[PDB]
Amino acid sequence: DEALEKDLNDVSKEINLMLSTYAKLLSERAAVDASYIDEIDELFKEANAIENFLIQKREF
Amino acid sequence: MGKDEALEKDLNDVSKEINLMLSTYAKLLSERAAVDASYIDEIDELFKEANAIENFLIQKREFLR
Amino acid sequence: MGKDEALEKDLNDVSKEINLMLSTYAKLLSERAAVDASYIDEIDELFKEANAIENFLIQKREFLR
Amino acid sequence: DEALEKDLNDVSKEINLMLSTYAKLLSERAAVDASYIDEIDELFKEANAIENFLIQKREF
Repeated sequence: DEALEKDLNDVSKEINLMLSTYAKLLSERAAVDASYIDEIDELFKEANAIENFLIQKREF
Repeated sequence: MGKDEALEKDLNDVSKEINLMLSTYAKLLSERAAVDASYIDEIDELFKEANAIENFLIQKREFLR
Repeated sequence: MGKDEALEKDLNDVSKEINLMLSTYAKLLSERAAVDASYIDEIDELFKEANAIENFLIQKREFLR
Repeated sequence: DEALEKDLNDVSKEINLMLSTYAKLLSERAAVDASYIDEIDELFKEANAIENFLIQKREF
């Protein structure tokens, strides 16, 4: 029984490790997503500003 | 209208669709993060609940013997 | 019933809830991947559409001059 | 005009790079998620097997 209770406790320690590691991983992914969203938004605005300026020149 | 006017209007419609998809996906990601945090916390809580009951029983049986 | 019987039944209910949350989150992740692939492909397609129209106009104006 | 058209093209090349890098990043995240789901499922089954066995002994 002692051996199986230790085995049960060792598995629970492995589970606790996995859960907190994945929780931290999800925390890091959200920060990277936000950074990608900002960079693409900035690039899309740079391209759109050049496009709108050039379109205005051709029309006028 | 001319071919250039039509294509420039198509370009404006494409840029409007891109802007909409970007904000929609950005909002979608924010909803997932709130759901992810909720699921990870509840599952961790359940795992600790089960582990606490086990530790209680193991300790109680130890007093018994 | 005794305190041990009640706690063992609570343990079984906790394990059933854990199994349900795990499969629910696993299924949820699969739905997100299909949506992610769909959004990334459409946005990339829109960006190439706008870039193709730009390249066409740039080439057409080049013939004009 | 030539300078602005180059600037517009350079931004579009930066956008294309960002989109494909993020698409690959999402592809890698799904593979890691699947691996975490398998490991936790295995650990949860190991712990549940030990628990069910011990509960059966105490009852019987």
